[PDB]
Amino acid sequence: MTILVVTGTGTGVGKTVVCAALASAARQAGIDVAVCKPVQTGTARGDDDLAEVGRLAGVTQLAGLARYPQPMAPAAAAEHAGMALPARDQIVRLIADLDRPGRLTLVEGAGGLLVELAEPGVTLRDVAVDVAAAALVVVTADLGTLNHTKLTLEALAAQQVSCAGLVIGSWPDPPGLVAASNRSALARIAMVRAALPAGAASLDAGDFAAMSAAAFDRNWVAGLV
Amino acid sequence: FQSHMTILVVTGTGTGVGKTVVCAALASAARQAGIDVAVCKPVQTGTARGDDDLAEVGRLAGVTQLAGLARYPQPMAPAAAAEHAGMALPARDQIVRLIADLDRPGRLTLVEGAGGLLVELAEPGVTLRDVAVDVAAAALVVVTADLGTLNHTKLTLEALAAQQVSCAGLVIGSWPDPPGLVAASNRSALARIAMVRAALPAGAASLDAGDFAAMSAAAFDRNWVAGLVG
Repeated sequence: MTILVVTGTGTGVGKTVVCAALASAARQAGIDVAVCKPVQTGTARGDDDLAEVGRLAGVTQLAGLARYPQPMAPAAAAEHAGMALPARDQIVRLIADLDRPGRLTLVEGAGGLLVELAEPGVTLRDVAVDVAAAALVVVTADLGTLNHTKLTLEALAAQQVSCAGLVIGSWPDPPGLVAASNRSALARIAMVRAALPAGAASLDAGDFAAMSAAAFDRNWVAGLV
Repeated sequence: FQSHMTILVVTGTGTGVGKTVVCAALASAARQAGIDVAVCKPVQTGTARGDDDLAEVGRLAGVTQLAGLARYPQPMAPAAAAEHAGMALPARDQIVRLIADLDRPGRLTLVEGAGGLLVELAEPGVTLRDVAVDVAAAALVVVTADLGTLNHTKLTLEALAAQQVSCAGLVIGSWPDPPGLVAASNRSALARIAMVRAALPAGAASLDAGDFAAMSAAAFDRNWVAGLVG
């Protein structure tokens, strides 16, 4: 199976744009791509990560199971809604069914590696275990990232889910002393697959695809599948 | 009677969750309960930008027993700040010695970290978690009520448990008035994974010596504070 979960060390690290960027680089390397966002939150304020991926990367196989108005973690959103999260089997089977030869399937999380994604108490980490996915970790270059990154890497190793690398979701211009130091330090604890230029989220599709093709190592991307 | 001190390491789930004001608030509450409090800060970065958590704690809580060790000018991770200055990180032993020298019967010693549990504090790869194991400390974790808090807190709690460092509980470092939906929901969720010791009023850091003292006494359960040292 060729499945990556995509998970972020915090809110607003640029998780969705990383999914779009990897999706774009993979499509340009001639690889078929599906993206799954089992649970979407914050729809009241207009959130729809699957649409963002479609627009930015041209991905057409875009799968989801539930959408909640509240900008809360899934469990909290569902609780406020009075409506349970999806079942564990729903998520795992959805993903397993997307999986095809020559196809890269990306699973975008909601709320972090360790929060409940499905009933009862099932996390993105658990889903990763069930479908033998490695995890691509989206990080900032800001103060605090080394701690969050190490914490996440420990949590992944705790259940023997492979780390497929880090992506810095937003690389500042100009970087600065902290970002520059963090990027070297991040590279000492794991492979940095890409650092997406700040503001990439605003690009048109064509500019986005050019950025994405440049951001990732093409041998790495092709090797995934 | 406890013939040695109680040690708590005070760690945050991320940057700027209010660890220092929490140390001061606990210190102030414990002092008002008749407990002698020391506060220790093994590694202080950002000194060239005026950062001094020990000085801040003394200001806020009137704590006199303030123990420092390494100070680095640049406001970055210890390892980077030390390298920038052509300085070394301290050794594990130096940190453990700084703490152990504070031992008095029935003292409460608060060991304030530098920027998250797994931040490297000593070479090679020695963290606040390691120090906590060395001195048999429990860990008090400082959290936000903001979106992202549940993952951060769970990551921190898991890492504590991995090396058998007990969680002394959670402190919400800044609690808004009034709480929005998200903050209120997050507080309920946080209380389900661990004991929430306090939620300090937003703006606590700017309170008077007198007002901060009153805030601190009201913020913690007096039974919990009183039980910390036997």
